[PDB]
Amino acid sequence: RFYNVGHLSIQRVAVWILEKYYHDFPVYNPALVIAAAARRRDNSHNEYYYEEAEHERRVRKRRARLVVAVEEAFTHIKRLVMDPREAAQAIFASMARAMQKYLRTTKQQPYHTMESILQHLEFCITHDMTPKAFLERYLAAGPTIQYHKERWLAKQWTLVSEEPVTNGLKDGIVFLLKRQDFSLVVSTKKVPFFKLSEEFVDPKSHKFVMRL
Amino acid sequence: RFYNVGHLSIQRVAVWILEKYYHDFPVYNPALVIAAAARRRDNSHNEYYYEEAEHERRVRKRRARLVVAVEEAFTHIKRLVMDPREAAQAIFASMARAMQKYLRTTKQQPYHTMESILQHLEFCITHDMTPKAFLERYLAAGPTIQYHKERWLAKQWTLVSEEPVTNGLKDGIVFLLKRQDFSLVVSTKKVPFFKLSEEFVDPKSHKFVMRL
Repeated sequence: RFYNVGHLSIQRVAVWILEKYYHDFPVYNPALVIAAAARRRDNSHNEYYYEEAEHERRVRKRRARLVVAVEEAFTHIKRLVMDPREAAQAIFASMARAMQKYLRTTKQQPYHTMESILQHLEFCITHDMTPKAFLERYLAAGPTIQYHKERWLAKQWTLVSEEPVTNGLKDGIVFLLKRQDFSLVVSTKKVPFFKLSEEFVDPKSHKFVMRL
Repeated sequence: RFYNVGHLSIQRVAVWILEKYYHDFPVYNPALVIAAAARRRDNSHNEYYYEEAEHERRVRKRRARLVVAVEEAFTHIKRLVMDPREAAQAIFASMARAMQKYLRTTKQQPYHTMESILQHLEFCITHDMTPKAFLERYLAAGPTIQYHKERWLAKQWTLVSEEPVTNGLKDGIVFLLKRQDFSLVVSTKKVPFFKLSEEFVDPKSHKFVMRL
């Protein structure tokens, strides 16, 4: 993601980018002579292409199964005795398998526990949220803050900067925001000086003709 | 191919099968712990499937290009001065590239020389044969006698028989008809004894009702 930022020090910029990260980027899912060798590889079976197509196809199939399952599940209850928690638990049975299989095919097992899915079912059916407003949480990757607090690890960011971090940004400052697994590479580019000119066009001067 | 044959000796049966071969089978185109290893292979990328699909797709594409090219080529002349040979040579230019590329993608280069294709163009345009009646020779593999006489090699058949070849056929006689490259395995099975029974049905006795 690209951002615009004013005159902040590199550490304040780091905190700013972290405040942006937990809702901008998708959540980090870790589960997701020489020229002659390159030429030999390029002239081989494009295995990655067909594996990607097959994976996208089976993800679409599991997504369709999940959409149908969640539509049926939410049709298995009416708004009107039974509490929203009991209703979520009663409609989760008709969708637990499809939900689990879609979370497995998209590598989303540790993000969504049965307890969190029940809490979110209760949330949705409490707030008149349709099956699609329920599945918006599970179909896409979603950003970090959407998940459990043990996956945020906000107290474990490291600011790796070639320049001292108390000095503000300038054109070309690159710095890392490292966690245990990934890192945020931040490259700075000064917003260029703009020279606007004013041109006047008469709104009546627009006159068109037939051909081409 | 399966055939029915009467009481012939194995060598006469061999000659009979050879007389059938040159117009029945397609022409021979040569250009066309352990269980753990099998399990490891079966759980790998199905490379042959996607290569076969890609080959069939590019063969269909070259076939479409060739159909269009031959339609245009035959439209480049009228029946009504110019001889059929000169007309074949004049319409071969607008289709030579597509014909060559289709013969390359289907591994049919040595079967069809430019001279034979010109002779067959002359033949077709002489006999009012449409572009599809022209392409029937080139789109499919076609049997052996359809080609040049140097690819028949009828004087180079070897009769490999476990039994003496002067004795007639019986149930289970297997024999080979070997050429330099391939071989015709011939397995004999006696046509079984049939016991017909006669049942009479009244053509007026057919009476039907509504449900199921």
